[PDB]
Amino acid sequence: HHWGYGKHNGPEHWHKDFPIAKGERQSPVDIDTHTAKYDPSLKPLSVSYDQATSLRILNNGHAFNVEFDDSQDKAVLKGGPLDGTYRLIQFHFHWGSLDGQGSEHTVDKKKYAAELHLVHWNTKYGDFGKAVQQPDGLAVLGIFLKVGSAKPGLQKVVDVLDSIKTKGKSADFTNFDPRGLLPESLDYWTYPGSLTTPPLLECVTWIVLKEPISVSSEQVLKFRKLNFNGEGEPEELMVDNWRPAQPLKNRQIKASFK
Ligand SMILES: NS(=O)(=O)c1ccc(NC(=O)Nc2cccc([N+](=O)[O-])c2)cc1
Ligand SMILES: [Zn+2]
Repeated sequence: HHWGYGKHNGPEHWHKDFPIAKGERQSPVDIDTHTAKYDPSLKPLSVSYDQATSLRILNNGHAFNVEFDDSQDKAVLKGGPLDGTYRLIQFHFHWGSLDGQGSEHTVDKKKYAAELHLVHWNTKYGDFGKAVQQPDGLAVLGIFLKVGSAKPGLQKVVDVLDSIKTKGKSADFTNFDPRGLLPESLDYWTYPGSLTTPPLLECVTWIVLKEPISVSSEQVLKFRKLNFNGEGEPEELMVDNWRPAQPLKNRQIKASFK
């Protein structure tokens, strides 16, 4: 509630409340494409979202989350580097004030305009709160966004943002199909990392897709009209809610493709 993305509470301050900010497996990272190792034993990713049940969209003061019913195996991620079944609980984005920045992961130091995170937790741990305490508790599928053509599957999200302008606002958001947010290819890089916001827990297997999706200038402009603040507090536009790349330290990024 103290932390954020401003000059006085931004990523460079987080370590004072959350010392794991300087830990051994922090995210995001830069993905050096020439140094990533193809790993022929990585299985294809299995994204099974056909029974997904979205419930609600919420402005939480740092981003907006579209939440799903995760009380049964309705939308799950399996395969790739993962063992077992991971259930979709929410997705959200990080984005910039300018098209030239906004993603958390970078690719050969390149920043994308935004980055989508589809967050899943390992069902062997029973619930999300237990999963985040485990080194293999979460799998987050990260997808880069660049500005170009509109993404039709994103539009329903863009159109509800006026109803959740400020922190703490939520709206019903049922029957949304997250398959409309995926690129054509599921080729990916993978490495062990962390949540990219406090509490920065080191519980995530990151799976970052090689192929970005394109969204229109009008779509990302609507992201930038959201507010970090609550209604009746001074207006601060919700932009640049991304953490910069952290040191790779003792990790190797693996690639599913060559
Ligand atoms: N930026 S990220 O590393 O992908 C990230 C992913 C997940 C979280 N945390 C949550 O999803 N927390 C949470 C906790 C309770 C309930 C729900 N939810 O219903 O969406 C979500 C923080 C950062
Ligand atoms: Zn995120």
